[PDB]
Amino acid sequence: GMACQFWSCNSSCISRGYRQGKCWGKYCQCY
Repeated sequence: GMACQFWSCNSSCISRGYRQGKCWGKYCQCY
């Protein structure tokens, strides 16, 4: 599955300016 929603975390982080957004058991950290 996924711990944080792809269609939210990618579309958030790339709008803010990052290459990707991923889950870590804590929060959608952009990088």
